[PDB]
Amino acid sequence: HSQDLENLYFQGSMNIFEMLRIDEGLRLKIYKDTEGYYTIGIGHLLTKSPSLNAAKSELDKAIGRNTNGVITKDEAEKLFNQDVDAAVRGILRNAKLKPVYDSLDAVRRAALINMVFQMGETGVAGFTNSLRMLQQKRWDEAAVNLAKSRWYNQTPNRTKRVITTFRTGTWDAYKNLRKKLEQLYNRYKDPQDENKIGIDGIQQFCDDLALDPASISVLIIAWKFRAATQCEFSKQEFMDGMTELGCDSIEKLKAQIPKMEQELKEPGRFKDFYQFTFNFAKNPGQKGLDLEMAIAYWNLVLNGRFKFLDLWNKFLLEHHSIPKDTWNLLLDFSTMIADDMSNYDEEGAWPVLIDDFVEFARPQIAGTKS
Ligand SMILES: Cc1ccc([C@H]2c3c(C)nn(-c4ccccc4)c3NC(=O)[C@H]2NC(=O)c2cccc(C)c2)cc1
Repeated sequence: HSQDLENLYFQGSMNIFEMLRIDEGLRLKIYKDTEGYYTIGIGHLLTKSPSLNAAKSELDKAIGRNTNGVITKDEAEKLFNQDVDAAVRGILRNAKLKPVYDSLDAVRRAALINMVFQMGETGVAGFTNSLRMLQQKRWDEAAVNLAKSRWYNQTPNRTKRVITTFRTGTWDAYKNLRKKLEQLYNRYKDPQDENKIGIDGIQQFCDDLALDPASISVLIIAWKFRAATQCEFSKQEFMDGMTELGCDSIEKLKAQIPKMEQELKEPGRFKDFYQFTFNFAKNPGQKGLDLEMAIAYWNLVLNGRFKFLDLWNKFLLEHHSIPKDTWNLLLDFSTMIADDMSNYDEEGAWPVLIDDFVEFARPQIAGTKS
């Protein structure tokens, strides 16, 4: 098959795909990008359709099998390589980019393609003076000039690596990044399971970030790392998260935490975080969340947000598992409910648990009015 990666085995193992895996990151399951559009792989837009089945249909045509929204890294590379071919075709019919592209060695061409993936042809073509420097092989001067750009300010760590690639014509920046992340991961990894960071590594991670392990900030990090389950941090999660956060160091991750916290001031992002917490907290082997665990995470994530949290605890501690829908709807309840619960709609198909809670809160609500 034309797309078989075996056709690239004559190349180096470092390539544009591995470069963008580092710089942009790789998603092997369909997800919604920034504009809400179904995407997979390295930034491969599947469709602007709101229909996930439409996205899966586009993915199956592109991959050539029934994927059900999940692909392998190799399949993602094949998708990416098609996108690279298209980007190269575009470069080559761009009067402003073709001269420099033709002039560049293969590694520096990858750096230019990286730029085109990030900012598009018109964006890259705006770098007239730096592109001339590159075309003249004035590498250090190009590097200096590119670093003065807004590009650098937007994505300093990626941009630094791309610039280094222009400067050196080598993959050093990517080798160095990979090694940095490997060596940081190795600081935290479970001595008995190379594939995860365990409790002790998470403790060390928190210590290195000067975070109380029981703080919401730690759960916020897990959320940004799309961690699957509490008390584990898989190698994939760690690497993917550091990539997506643009961090290759603990200092950089530390500087990112307030930005993740700031993201939560958006109710839509807080809802995402809130819903994330359910699957994260739940035992993988279980379909629902143990009430005791639910209470613990509710108190972490809803304290200060859910005005009846204290009554909710009292209610639940008198109760003798929580399904995802009930977890989710508690936030909806929290958002709509009047300070005295007078606007509860019993016919709103709330969980029975919430119906019962509204009934339970009656003595307290009556006492307060008294
Ligand atoms: C040292 C350490 C701190 C926190 C935890 C969990 C945990 C546990 C076991 N109770 N727990 C909690 C529950 C309610 C209130 C307060 C804390 C939490 N709060 C979460 O962030 C938990 N976070 C993770 O596992 C986890 C996974 C992947 C990446 C990252 C960065 C974290 C375990 C170990």
